[PDB]
Amino acid sequence: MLGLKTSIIGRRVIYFQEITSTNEFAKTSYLEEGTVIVADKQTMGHGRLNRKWESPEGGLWLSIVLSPKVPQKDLPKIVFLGAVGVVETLKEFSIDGRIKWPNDVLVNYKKIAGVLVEGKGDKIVLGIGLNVNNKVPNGATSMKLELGSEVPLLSVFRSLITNLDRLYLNFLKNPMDILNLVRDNMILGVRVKILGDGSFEGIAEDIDDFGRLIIRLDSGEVKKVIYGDVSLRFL
Amino acid sequence: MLGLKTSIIGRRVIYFQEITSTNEFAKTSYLEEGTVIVADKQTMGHGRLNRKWESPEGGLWLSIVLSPKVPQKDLPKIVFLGAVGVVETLKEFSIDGRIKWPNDVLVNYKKIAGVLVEGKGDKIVLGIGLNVNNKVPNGATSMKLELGSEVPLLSVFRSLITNLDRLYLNFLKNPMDILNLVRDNMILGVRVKILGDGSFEGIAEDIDDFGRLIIRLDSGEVKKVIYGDVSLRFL
Ligand SMILES: Nc1ncnc2c1ncn2[C@@H]1O[C@H](COP(=O)(O)OP(=O)(O)OP(=O)(O)O)[C@@H](O)[C@H]1O
Ligand SMILES: Nc1ncnc2c1ncn2[C@@H]1O[C@H](COP(=O)(O)OP(=O)(O)OP(=O)(O)O)[C@@H](O)[C@H]1O
Ligand SMILES: O=C(O)CCCC[C@@H]1SC[C@@H]2NC(=O)N[C@@H]21
Ligand SMILES: O=C(O)CCCC[C@@H]1SC[C@@H]2NC(=O)N[C@@H]21
Repeated sequence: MLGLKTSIIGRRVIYFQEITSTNEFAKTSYLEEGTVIVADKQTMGHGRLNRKWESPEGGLWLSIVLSPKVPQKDLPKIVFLGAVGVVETLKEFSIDGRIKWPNDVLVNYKKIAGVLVEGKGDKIVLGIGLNVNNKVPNGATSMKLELGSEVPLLSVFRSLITNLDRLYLNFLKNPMDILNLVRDNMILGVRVKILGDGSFEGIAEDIDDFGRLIIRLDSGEVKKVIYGDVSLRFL
Repeated sequence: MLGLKTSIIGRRVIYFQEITSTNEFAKTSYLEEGTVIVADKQTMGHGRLNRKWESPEGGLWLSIVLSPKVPQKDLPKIVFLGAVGVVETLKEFSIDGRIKWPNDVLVNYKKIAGVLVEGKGDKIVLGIGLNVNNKVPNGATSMKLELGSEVPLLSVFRSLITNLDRLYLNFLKNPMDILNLVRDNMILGVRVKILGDGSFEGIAEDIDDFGRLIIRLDSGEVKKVIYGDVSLRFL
Protein backbone atom coordinates (compact mmCIF):
# COMPACT_ATOMS: atom_id res chain seq x y z
CA MET A 1 0.00 0.00 0.00
CA LEU A 2 3.07 2.26 0.04
CA GLY A 3 3.09 2.39 -3.76
CA LEU A 4 6.85 2.71 -4.12
CA LYS A 5 7.91 3.30 -7.73
CA THR A 6 11.58 2.41 -7.31
CA SER A 7 13.28 -0.17 -9.52
CA ILE A 8 15.45 -2.16 -7.10
CA ILE A 9 15.73 -0.53 -3.70
CA GLY A 10 12.37 -0.77 -2.01
CA ARG A 11 10.85 -3.60 -4.05
CA ARG A 12 10.20 -5.04 -0.60
CA VAL A 13 10.24 -3.35 2.79
CA ILE A 14 10.22 -5.06 6.18
CA TYR A 15 9.07 -2.76 8.98
CA PHE A 16 9.50 -3.36 12.73
CA GLN A 17 7.99 -1.37 15.57
CA GLU A 18 11.13 -2.41 17.47
CA ILE A 19 14.25 -4.38 16.57
CA THR A 20 17.72 -5.04 17.95
CA SER A 21 19.43 -3.74 14.79
CA THR A 22 18.28 -3.49 11.19
CA ASN A 23 21.84 -4.19 10.04
CA GLU A 24 22.08 -7.38 12.08
CA PHE A 25 18.69 -8.60 10.87
CA ALA A 26 19.68 -7.91 7.26
CA LYS A 27 22.95 -9.81 7.70
CA THR A 28 21.38 -12.92 9.25
CA SER A 29 18.27 -13.27 7.08
CA TYR A 30 17.92 -14.41 3.49
CA LEU A 31 16.58 -11.35 1.68
CA GLU A 32 16.33 -10.44 -2.00
CA GLU A 33 18.40 -7.56 -3.37
CA GLY A 34 16.78 -4.20 -2.74
CA THR A 35 14.97 -5.25 0.43
CA VAL A 36 14.77 -2.42 2.95
CA ILE A 37 14.70 -3.20 6.68
CA VAL A 38 13.34 -0.31 8.75
CA ALA A 39 12.33 0.14 12.40
CA ASP A 40 10.75 2.80 14.62
CA LYS A 41 13.43 2.12 17.22
CA GLN A 42 16.50 -0.06 17.69
CA THR A 43 17.51 -1.51 21.05
CA MET A 44 21.00 -2.51 19.90
CA GLY A 45 21.66 -0.06 17.09
CA HIS A 46 25.34 0.30 16.33
CA GLY A 47 28.02 2.07 14.37
CA ARG A 48 31.56 0.76 13.87
CA LEU A 49 33.24 -1.30 16.60
CA ASN A 50 29.85 -2.11 18.16
CA ARG A 51 29.58 1.56 19.14
CA LYS A 52 26.08 2.38 20.34
CA TRP A 53 23.92 4.26 17.86
CA GLU A 54 21.08 5.99 19.69
CA SER A 55 17.93 4.93 17.85
CA PRO A 56 14.88 6.36 19.64
CA GLU A 57 11.44 6.80 18.09
CA GLY A 58 11.31 9.69 15.63
CA GLY A 59 14.35 8.93 13.51
CA LEU A 60 14.92 6.96 10.32
CA TRP A 61 16.79 3.72 11.03
CA LEU A 62 17.17 1.42 8.04
CA SER A 63 19.33 -1.08 6.19
CA ILE A 64 19.31 -2.03 2.52
CA VAL A 65 20.34 -5.37 1.04
CA LEU A 66 22.59 -5.10 -2.02
CA SER A 67 24.41 -7.61 -4.23
CA PRO A 68 26.50 -5.38 -6.59
CA LYS A 69 27.70 -7.22 -9.68
CA VAL A 70 30.66 -4.84 -9.91
CA PRO A 71 34.44 -5.32 -9.61
CA GLN A 72 35.78 -6.12 -6.14
CA LYS A 73 37.67 -2.80 -6.19
CA ASP A 74 34.40 -0.84 -6.37
CA LEU A 75 32.63 -2.39 -3.38
CA PRO A 76 34.29 0.01 -0.90
CA LYS A 77 32.30 2.93 -2.39
CA ILE A 78 28.89 1.71 -1.19
CA VAL A 79 29.20 3.85 1.94
CA PHE A 80 29.31 6.95 -0.29
CA LEU A 81 26.00 6.01 -1.92
CA GLY A 82 24.36 6.21 1.48
CA ALA A 83 26.05 9.50 2.38
CA VAL A 84 25.19 11.22 -0.90
CA GLY A 85 21.65 9.87 -0.73
CA VAL A 86 21.18 11.53 2.65
CA VAL A 87 22.67 14.81 1.39
CA GLU A 88 20.27 14.81 -1.58
CA THR A 89 17.26 14.12 0.64
CA LEU A 90 18.26 16.83 3.11
CA LYS A 91 18.50 19.29 0.19
CA GLU A 92 14.93 18.46 -0.87
CA PHE A 93 13.93 19.58 2.61
CA SER A 94 16.06 22.72 2.33
CA ILE A 95 18.83 21.51 4.64
CA ASP A 96 22.47 21.81 3.61
CA GLY A 97 24.26 18.66 4.66
CA ARG A 98 28.01 18.15 4.19
CA ILE A 99 29.85 14.83 4.19
CA LYS A 100 32.51 14.12 6.82
CA TRP A 101 34.58 11.42 5.19
CA PRO A 102 33.63 8.82 4.72
CA ASN A 103 30.40 7.92 6.49
CA ASP A 104 28.93 10.94 8.29
CA VAL A 105 26.70 13.83 7.25
CA LEU A 106 26.95 17.10 9.17
CA VAL A 107 24.84 20.26 9.19
CA ASN A 108 26.79 23.26 10.48
CA TYR A 109 29.31 20.70 11.76
CA LYS A 110 26.71 18.82 13.83
CA LYS A 111 26.16 15.15 12.97
CA ILE A 112 22.71 14.49 11.52
CA ALA A 113 23.30 11.05 9.98
CA GLY A 114 25.68 8.11 9.93
CA VAL A 115 26.28 5.28 7.47
CA LEU A 116 27.49 1.74 8.22
CA VAL A 117 28.23 -0.84 5.54
CA GLU A 118 28.68 -4.48 6.48
CA GLY A 119 29.19 -7.70 4.59
CA LYS A 120 27.95 -11.25 4.93
CA GLY A 121 28.99 -13.51 2.10
CA ASP A 122 28.36 -11.79 -1.25
CA LYS A 123 25.57 -9.69 0.20
CA ILE A 124 26.26 -6.09 1.22
CA VAL A 125 24.20 -4.36 3.92
CA LEU A 126 23.99 -0.57 3.68
CA GLY A 127 22.85 0.85 7.01
CA ILE A 128 21.74 4.44 7.46
CA GLY A 129 20.70 6.29 10.59
CA LEU A 130 19.19 9.74 10.08
CA ASN A 131 17.97 11.97 12.92
CA VAL A 132 14.57 13.38 11.98
CA ASN A 133 12.19 14.08 14.89
CA ASN A 134 13.99 12.10 17.60
CA LYS A 135 16.05 13.30 20.55
CA VAL A 136 19.75 13.42 19.66
CA PRO A 137 23.04 13.14 21.61
CA ASN A 138 24.57 16.45 22.66
CA GLY A 139 26.57 17.87 19.77
CA ALA A 140 24.39 16.21 17.13
CA THR A 141 21.38 17.59 15.29
CA SER A 142 18.16 16.51 13.56
CA MET A 143 15.95 17.59 10.67
CA LYS A 144 13.39 18.85 13.19
CA LEU A 145 15.99 20.98 14.98
CA GLU A 146 17.17 22.45 11.68
CA LEU A 147 13.68 23.19 10.37
CA GLY A 148 11.98 24.05 13.65
CA SER A 149 9.03 21.76 12.97
CA GLU A 150 8.17 18.06 13.00
CA VAL A 151 9.02 16.42 9.67
CA PRO A 152 6.81 13.65 8.18
CA LEU A 153 8.95 10.55 8.66
CA LEU A 154 7.37 8.65 5.76
CA SER A 155 8.08 11.58 3.45
CA VAL A 156 11.75 11.39 4.39
CA PHE A 157 11.73 7.62 3.84
CA ARG A 158 10.17 7.96 0.39
CA SER A 159 12.67 10.66 -0.59
CA LEU A 160 15.73 8.73 0.60
CA ILE A 161 14.69 5.43 -0.95
CA THR A 162 14.06 7.18 -4.26
CA ASN A 163 17.48 8.85 -4.19
CA LEU A 164 19.29 5.67 -3.19
CA ASP A 165 17.58 3.65 -5.93
CA ARG A 166 18.74 6.18 -8.54
CA LEU A 167 22.29 6.33 -7.15
CA TYR A 168 22.57 2.55 -6.95
CA LEU A 169 21.28 1.88 -10.48
CA ASN A 170 23.84 4.33 -11.84
CA PHE A 171 26.57 2.88 -9.64
CA LEU A 172 26.04 -0.53 -11.23
CA LYS A 173 26.87 0.96 -14.64
CA ASN A 174 29.23 3.83 -13.79
CA PRO A 175 30.87 2.99 -10.42
CA MET A 176 33.25 5.98 -10.58
CA ASP A 177 30.52 8.63 -10.73
CA ILE A 178 29.81 8.54 -7.00
CA LEU A 179 33.31 9.84 -6.22
CA ASN A 180 32.74 13.26 -7.79
CA LEU A 181 29.34 13.62 -6.11
CA VAL A 182 31.11 12.95 -2.82
CA ARG A 183 33.92 15.42 -3.53
CA ASP A 184 31.44 18.17 -4.32
CA ASN A 185 29.54 17.56 -1.07
CA MET A 186 32.42 16.75 1.29
CA ILE A 187 34.20 18.87 3.89
CA LEU A 188 37.71 19.52 2.55
CA GLY A 189 40.56 22.00 2.79
CA VAL A 190 40.46 21.83 6.59
CA ARG A 191 42.82 20.43 9.22
CA VAL A 192 42.00 17.01 10.66
CA LYS A 193 43.48 14.45 13.02
CA ILE A 194 43.63 10.70 12.39
CA LEU A 195 44.07 8.61 15.56
CA GLY A 196 45.51 5.19 16.33
CA ASP A 197 49.03 3.88 16.82
CA GLY A 198 51.01 6.59 15.03
CA SER A 199 48.20 9.15 14.82
CA PHE A 200 48.82 12.31 12.80
CA GLU A 201 47.42 15.66 11.69
CA GLY A 202 47.18 17.38 8.33
CA ILE A 203 44.92 19.02 5.78
CA ALA A 204 42.17 16.86 4.26
CA GLU A 205 42.80 17.65 0.58
CA ASP A 206 40.54 15.25 -1.38
CA ILE A 207 39.63 11.61 -1.89
CA ASP A 208 41.42 9.55 -4.49
CA ASP A 209 40.08 7.12 -7.09
CA PHE A 210 39.62 4.43 -4.43
CA GLY A 211 37.83 6.80 -2.08
CA ARG A 212 40.82 7.08 0.26
CA LEU A 213 41.19 10.37 2.12
CA ILE A 214 44.26 12.28 0.99
CA ILE A 215 45.98 14.12 3.85
CA ARG A 216 48.88 16.54 3.59
CA LEU A 217 50.97 16.64 6.76
CA ASP A 218 52.83 19.81 7.73
CA SER A 219 56.08 18.14 6.68
CA GLY A 220 54.72 17.87 3.16
CA GLU A 221 54.28 14.10 3.42
CA VAL A 222 51.10 12.81 1.79
CA LYS A 223 49.20 9.97 3.45
CA LYS A 224 46.28 8.01 2.00
CA VAL A 225 43.72 6.87 4.55
CA ILE A 226 41.40 3.87 4.33
CA TYR A 227 38.73 4.58 6.98
CA GLY A 228 38.53 1.13 8.55
CA ASP A 229 38.62 1.63 12.32
CA VAL A 230 40.34 5.03 12.24
CA SER A 231 39.06 8.11 14.04
CA LEU A 232 38.75 11.42 12.21
CA ARG A 233 38.06 14.78 13.84
CA PHE A 234 38.01 18.40 12.73
CA LEU A 235 40.45 20.51 14.73
CA MET B 1 8.96 4.87 9.62
CA LEU B 2 5.32 3.86 10.13
CA GLY B 3 5.08 4.45 13.87
CA LEU B 4 2.37 1.84 14.42
CA LYS B 5 1.25 1.67 18.06
CA THR B 6 -0.68 -1.59 17.90
CA SER B 7 0.02 -4.37 20.41
CA ILE B 8 0.07 -7.49 18.22
CA ILE B 9 -1.19 -6.94 14.69
CA GLY B 10 1.29 -4.74 12.92
CA ARG B 11 4.29 -5.46 15.16
CA ARG B 12 5.97 -6.18 11.84
CA VAL B 13 4.87 -5.38 8.31
CA ILE B 14 6.26 -6.80 5.08
CA TYR B 15 5.42 -4.68 2.03
CA PHE B 16 5.77 -5.80 -1.60
CA GLN B 17 5.43 -3.73 -4.77
CA GLU B 18 4.07 -6.97 -6.25
CA ILE B 19 3.43 -10.48 -4.95
CA THR B 20 1.69 -13.65 -6.10
CA SER B 21 -0.64 -13.71 -3.09
CA THR B 22 -0.24 -12.32 0.41
CA ASN B 23 -2.19 -15.28 1.81
CA GLU B 24 0.12 -17.76 0.08
CA PHE B 25 3.24 -15.91 1.24
CA ALA B 26 1.90 -15.77 4.81
CA LYS B 27 0.99 -19.47 4.90
CA THR B 28 4.32 -20.53 3.41
CA SER B 29 6.84 -18.31 5.20
CA TYR B 30 8.18 -18.55 8.74
CA LEU B 31 6.58 -15.46 10.28
CA GLU B 32 5.86 -14.22 13.80
CA GLU B 33 2.32 -13.66 15.08
CA GLY B 34 0.99 -10.23 14.18
CA THR B 35 3.05 -9.91 11.01
CA VAL B 36 1.13 -8.16 8.24
CA ILE B 37 1.90 -9.01 4.60
CA VAL B 38 0.74 -6.26 2.23
CA ALA B 39 1.24 -5.65 -1.50
CA ASP B 40 0.41 -2.93 -4.03
CA LYS B 41 -0.87 -5.65 -6.32
CA GLN B 42 -1.20 -9.42 -6.51
CA THR B 43 -0.68 -11.47 -9.66
CA MET B 44 -2.36 -14.59 -8.27
CA GLY B 45 -4.81 -13.30 -5.67
CA HIS B 46 -7.55 -15.73 -4.70
CA GLY B 47 -10.65 -16.34 -2.65
CA ARG B 48 -11.97 -19.80 -1.74
CA LEU B 49 -11.56 -22.77 -4.09
CA ASN B 50 -8.80 -20.92 -5.95
CA ARG B 51 -11.31 -18.39 -7.33
CA LYS B 52 -9.51 -15.42 -8.85
CA TRP B 53 -9.40 -12.24 -6.78
CA GLU B 54 -8.68 -9.16 -8.88
CA SER B 55 -5.91 -7.24 -7.10
CA PRO B 56 -4.87 -4.19 -9.14
CA GLU B 57 -2.88 -1.23 -7.83
CA GLY B 58 -5.01 1.08 -5.71
CA GLY B 59 -6.58 -1.51 -3.43
CA LEU B 60 -5.63 -2.83 -0.01
CA TRP B 61 -4.46 -6.45 -0.25
CA LEU B 62 -3.13 -7.92 2.97
CA SER B 63 -2.80 -10.96 5.19
CA ILE B 64 -2.16 -11.24 8.91
CA VAL B 65 -0.44 -14.14 10.68
CA LEU B 66 -2.27 -15.19 13.85
CA SER B 67 -1.68 -17.90 16.46
CA PRO B 68 -4.79 -17.47 18.65
CA LYS B 69 -4.68 -19.35 21.92
CA VAL B 70 -8.43 -19.93 22.16
CA PRO B 71 -10.58 -23.08 22.23
CA GLN B 72 -10.57 -24.96 18.93
CA LYS B 73 -14.33 -24.35 18.71
CA ASP B 74 -13.74 -20.59 18.51
CA LEU B 75 -11.32 -20.63 15.57
CA PRO B 76 -14.13 -20.50 12.98
CA LYS B 77 -14.95 -17.00 14.24
CA ILE B 78 -11.72 -15.41 13.02
CA VAL B 79 -13.31 -14.51 9.67
CA PHE B 80 -15.68 -12.22 11.57
CA LEU B 81 -12.76 -10.23 12.97
CA GLY B 82 -11.80 -9.37 9.42
CA ALA B 83 -15.33 -8.48 8.32
CA VAL B 84 -16.04 -6.31 11.36
CA GLY B 85 -12.63 -4.63 11.12
CA VAL B 86 -13.37 -3.61 7.55
CA VAL B 87 -16.83 -2.32 8.48
CA GLU B 88 -15.40 -0.19 11.29
CA THR B 89 -12.79 1.28 8.94
CA LEU B 90 -15.43 2.01 6.29
CA LYS B 91 -17.60 3.77 8.89
CA GLU B 92 -14.59 5.87 9.93
CA PHE B 93 -14.56 7.10 6.33
CA SER B 94 -18.36 7.49 6.35
CA ILE B 95 -19.06 4.55 4.05
CA ASP B 96 -21.96 2.27 4.98
CA GLY B 97 -20.35 -1.15 4.93
CA ARG B 98 -22.66 -4.04 5.79
CA ILE B 99 -21.66 -7.65 6.34
CA LYS B 100 -22.84 -10.34 3.94
CA TRP B 101 -22.39 -13.43 6.13
CA PRO B 102 -19.78 -14.45 6.92
CA ASN B 103 -16.90 -13.14 4.83
CA ASP B 104 -18.07 -10.28 2.61
CA VAL B 105 -18.68 -6.57 3.09
CA LEU B 106 -21.12 -4.75 0.83
CA VAL B 107 -22.09 -1.14 0.19
CA ASN B 108 -25.51 -0.82 -1.43
CA TYR B 109 -25.37 -4.58 -2.05
CA LYS B 110 -22.15 -4.29 -4.06
CA LYS B 111 -19.05 -6.14 -2.82
CA ILE B 112 -16.34 -3.79 -1.56
CA ALA B 113 -14.28 -6.32 0.39
CA GLY B 114 -13.72 -10.02 0.95
CA VAL B 115 -12.15 -11.99 3.79
CA LEU B 116 -10.39 -15.35 3.48
CA VAL B 117 -9.10 -17.28 6.46
CA GLU B 118 -6.76 -20.22 5.99
CA GLY B 119 -5.45 -22.29 8.86
CA LYS B 120 -3.11 -25.14 9.74
CA GLY B 121 -2.17 -25.93 13.33
CA ASP B 122 -0.77 -23.11 15.45
CA LYS B 123 -0.98 -20.81 12.44
CA ILE B 124 -3.98 -18.96 11.02
CA VAL B 125 -3.78 -16.53 8.12
CA LEU B 126 -6.43 -13.80 7.96
CA GLY B 127 -6.59 -12.42 4.44
CA ILE B 128 -8.44 -9.24 3.50
CA GLY B 129 -8.99 -7.63 0.12
CA LEU B 130 -10.59 -4.17 0.14
CA ASN B 131 -11.24 -2.11 -2.99
CA VAL B 132 -10.06 1.43 -2.35
CA ASN B 133 -8.92 3.40 -5.43
CA ASN B 134 -8.59 0.45 -7.82
CA LYS B 135 -10.79 -0.48 -10.76
CA VAL B 136 -13.20 -3.26 -9.79
CA PRO B 137 -15.11 -6.07 -11.58
CA ASN B 138 -18.88 -5.93 -12.15
CA GLY B 139 -20.90 -6.63 -9.02
CA ALA B 140 -18.30 -4.80 -6.97
CA THR B 141 -17.59 -1.30 -5.72
CA SER B 142 -14.73 0.59 -4.06
CA MET B 143 -14.20 3.32 -1.48
CA LYS B 144 -13.33 5.79 -4.24
CA LEU B 145 -16.50 4.97 -6.19
CA GLU B 146 -18.72 5.34 -3.14
CA LEU B 147 -17.12 8.58 -1.96
CA GLY B 148 -16.58 10.11 -5.38
CA SER B 149 -12.89 10.80 -4.76
CA GLU B 150 -9.63 8.98 -4.09
CA VAL B 151 -8.80 7.97 -0.52
CA PRO B 152 -5.26 7.86 0.95
CA LEU B 153 -4.41 4.16 0.92
CA LEU B 154 -2.02 4.46 3.87
CA SER B 155 -4.77 6.08 5.96
CA VAL B 156 -7.04 3.13 5.25
CA PHE B 157 -4.21 0.73 6.18
CA ARG B 158 -3.55 2.49 9.50
CA SER B 159 -7.26 2.55 10.31
CA LEU B 160 -7.80 -1.14 9.54
CA ILE B 161 -4.71 -2.37 11.39
CA THR B 162 -5.71 -0.39 14.47
CA ASN B 163 -9.24 -1.79 14.40
CA LEU B 164 -8.07 -5.35 13.80
CA ASP B 165 -5.55 -5.17 16.65
CA ARG B 166 -8.27 -4.05 19.06
CA LEU B 167 -10.73 -6.70 17.86
CA TYR B 168 -8.12 -9.44 18.08
CA LEU B 169 -7.00 -8.46 21.58
CA ASN B 170 -10.59 -8.65 22.78
CA PHE B 171 -11.17 -11.91 20.90
CA LEU B 172 -8.38 -13.59 22.86
CA LYS B 173 -10.14 -12.67 26.11
CA ASN B 174 -13.78 -13.05 25.06
CA PRO B 175 -14.18 -15.02 21.78
CA MET B 176 -17.96 -14.55 21.96
CA ASP B 177 -17.96 -10.74 21.81
CA ILE B 178 -17.27 -10.61 18.09
CA LEU B 179 -20.63 -12.29 17.42
CA ASN B 180 -22.54 -9.29 18.81
CA LEU B 181 -20.63 -6.92 16.55
CA VAL B 182 -21.38 -9.09 13.52
CA ARG B 183 -25.09 -9.18 14.36
CA ASP B 184 -25.21 -5.38 14.63
CA ASN B 185 -23.47 -4.93 11.27
CA MET B 186 -24.84 -7.75 9.13
CA ILE B 187 -27.60 -7.84 6.55
CA LEU B 188 -30.55 -9.69 8.07
CA GLY B 189 -34.30 -10.06 7.69
CA VAL B 190 -34.10 -10.58 3.93
CA ARG B 191 -34.56 -13.61 1.68
CA VAL B 192 -31.40 -15.48 0.70
CA LYS B 193 -30.43 -18.58 -1.24
CA ILE B 194 -27.83 -21.04 0.00
CA LEU B 195 -25.88 -22.81 -2.75
CA GLY B 196 -23.95 -25.96 -1.88
CA ASP B 197 -24.75 -29.62 -2.26
CA GLY B 198 -28.24 -28.79 -3.37
CA SER B 199 -29.81 -25.49 -2.38
CA PHE B 200 -32.61 -23.80 -0.44
CA GLU B 201 -34.07 -20.35 0.16
CA GLY B 202 -35.41 -18.58 3.21
CA ILE B 203 -35.17 -15.54 5.46
CA ALA B 204 -31.76 -14.87 7.03
CA GLU B 205 -32.87 -14.34 10.63
CA ASP B 206 -29.65 -14.06 12.62
CA ILE B 207 -26.47 -15.93 13.57
CA ASP B 208 -26.36 -18.25 16.57
CA ASP B 209 -23.83 -18.70 19.37
CA PHE B 210 -21.48 -20.52 16.97
CA GLY B 211 -21.78 -17.91 14.25
CA ARG B 212 -23.99 -20.19 12.14
CA LEU B 213 -26.47 -18.44 9.87
CA ILE B 214 -30.05 -19.16 10.95
CA ILE B 215 -32.40 -19.41 7.98
CA ARG B 216 -36.17 -19.83 8.14
CA LEU B 217 -37.56 -21.62 5.10
CA ASP B 218 -41.12 -20.84 4.00
CA SER B 219 -42.30 -24.13 5.51
CA GLY B 220 -41.12 -22.88 8.88
CA GLU B 221 -38.18 -25.27 8.88
CA VAL B 222 -35.10 -23.75 10.47
CA LYS B 223 -31.66 -24.50 9.08
CA LYS B 224 -28.32 -23.64 10.67
CA VAL B 225 -25.59 -22.99 8.15
CA ILE B 226 -21.83 -23.41 8.44
CA TYR B 227 -20.35 -21.45 5.53
CA GLY B 228 -17.65 -23.86 4.41
CA ASP B 229 -17.84 -24.15 0.62
CA VAL B 230 -21.40 -22.86 0.20
CA SER B 231 -22.32 -19.57 -1.43
CA LEU B 232 -24.96 -17.12 -0.25
CA ARG B 233 -27.06 -15.14 -2.70
CA PHE B 234 -29.53 -12.33 -2.09
CA LEU B 235 -32.87 -12.55 -3.89
N1 LIG C 1 21.55 9.34 16.94
C1 LIG C 1 22.82 9.74 16.81
N2 LIG C 1 23.08 10.93 16.10
C2 LIG C 1 24.38 11.35 15.95
N3 LIG C 1 25.50 10.74 16.44
C3 LIG C 1 25.22 9.57 17.13
C4 LIG C 1 23.93 9.02 17.36
N4 LIG C 1 24.02 7.84 18.09
C5 LIG C 1 25.31 7.69 18.30
N5 LIG C 1 26.11 8.70 17.74
C6 LIG C 1 27.60 8.88 17.76
O1 LIG C 1 28.02 8.21 16.59
C7 LIG C 1 29.01 7.17 16.84
C8 LIG C 1 28.51 6.02 15.99
O2 LIG C 1 29.41 4.97 15.52
P1 LIG C 1 30.52 5.15 14.38
O3 LIG C 1 31.88 4.85 14.87
O4 LIG C 1 30.17 4.20 13.31
O5 LIG C 1 30.45 6.71 13.90
P2 LIG C 1 31.66 7.56 13.26
O6 LIG C 1 31.19 8.95 13.09
O7 LIG C 1 32.13 7.03 11.94
O8 LIG C 1 32.85 7.51 14.40
P3 LIG C 1 33.09 8.60 15.62
O9 LIG C 1 32.73 8.03 16.97
O10 LIG C 1 34.59 8.86 15.59
O11 LIG C 1 32.32 9.90 15.41
C9 LIG C 1 29.00 6.95 18.37
O12 LIG C 1 30.32 6.66 18.86
C10 LIG C 1 28.37 8.22 18.90
O13 LIG C 1 29.32 9.15 19.40
N1 LIG D 1 -11.60 -7.00 -6.43
C1 LIG D 1 -12.74 -7.70 -6.23
N2 LIG D 1 -13.81 -7.06 -5.59
C2 LIG D 1 -14.98 -7.76 -5.37
N3 LIG D 1 -15.23 -9.05 -5.72
C3 LIG D 1 -14.16 -9.66 -6.36
C4 LIG D 1 -12.90 -9.07 -6.64
N4 LIG D 1 -12.07 -9.97 -7.29
C5 LIG D 1 -12.80 -11.07 -7.38
N5 LIG D 1 -14.08 -10.97 -6.84
C6 LIG D 1 -15.20 -11.97 -6.74
O1 LIG D 1 -15.09 -12.55 -5.45
C7 LIG D 1 -15.06 -14.02 -5.48
C8 LIG D 1 -14.03 -14.41 -4.43
O2 LIG D 1 -13.92 -15.78 -3.91
P1 LIG D 1 -14.82 -16.40 -2.72
O3 LIG D 1 -15.55 -17.64 -3.10
O4 LIG D 1 -13.87 -16.70 -1.63
O5 LIG D 1 -15.87 -15.22 -2.32
P2 LIG D 1 -17.36 -15.46 -1.77
O6 LIG D 1 -18.04 -14.14 -1.74
O7 LIG D 1 -17.40 -16.09 -0.42
O8 LIG D 1 -18.04 -16.45 -2.91
P3 LIG D 1 -19.19 -16.02 -4.01
O9 LIG D 1 -18.64 -15.17 -5.12
O10 LIG D 1 -19.64 -17.36 -4.59
O11 LIG D 1 -20.36 -15.31 -3.36
C9 LIG D 1 -14.73 -14.38 -6.93
O12 LIG D 1 -15.35 -15.62 -7.30
C10 LIG D 1 -15.19 -13.15 -7.70
O13 LIG D 1 -16.50 -13.29 -8.26
O1 LIG E 1 27.69 6.80 12.94
C1 LIG E 1 27.81 6.15 11.86
O2 LIG E 1 28.47 6.58 10.90
C2 LIG E 1 27.10 4.82 11.79
C3 LIG E 1 25.69 4.65 12.23
C4 LIG E 1 24.86 3.72 11.40
C5 LIG E 1 23.45 3.66 11.95
C6 LIG E 1 22.44 2.77 11.24
S1 LIG E 1 20.83 2.82 12.02
C7 LIG E 1 20.29 1.62 10.78
C8 LIG E 1 21.43 0.56 10.87
N1 LIG E 1 21.23 -0.39 12.00
C9 LIG E 1 22.30 -0.31 12.86
O3 LIG E 1 22.43 -0.98 13.92
N2 LIG E 1 23.21 0.61 12.41
C10 LIG E 1 22.79 1.23 11.16
O1 LIG F 1 -14.02 -12.88 -1.59
C1 LIG F 1 -13.63 -13.29 -0.46
O2 LIG F 1 -14.42 -13.43 0.51
C2 LIG F 1 -12.16 -13.59 -0.33
C3 LIG F 1 -11.13 -12.70 -0.92
C4 LIG F 1 -9.87 -12.55 -0.12
C5 LIG F 1 -8.91 -11.61 -0.80
C6 LIG F 1 -7.59 -11.34 -0.10
S1 LIG F 1 -6.55 -10.19 -0.99
C7 LIG F 1 -5.33 -10.43 0.32
C8 LIG F 1 -5.26 -11.98 0.40
N1 LIG F 1 -4.39 -12.58 -0.64
C9 LIG F 1 -5.13 -13.43 -1.43
O3 LIG F 1 -4.70 -14.09 -2.40
N2 LIG F 1 -6.45 -13.46 -1.00
C10 LIG F 1 -6.66 -12.59 0.15
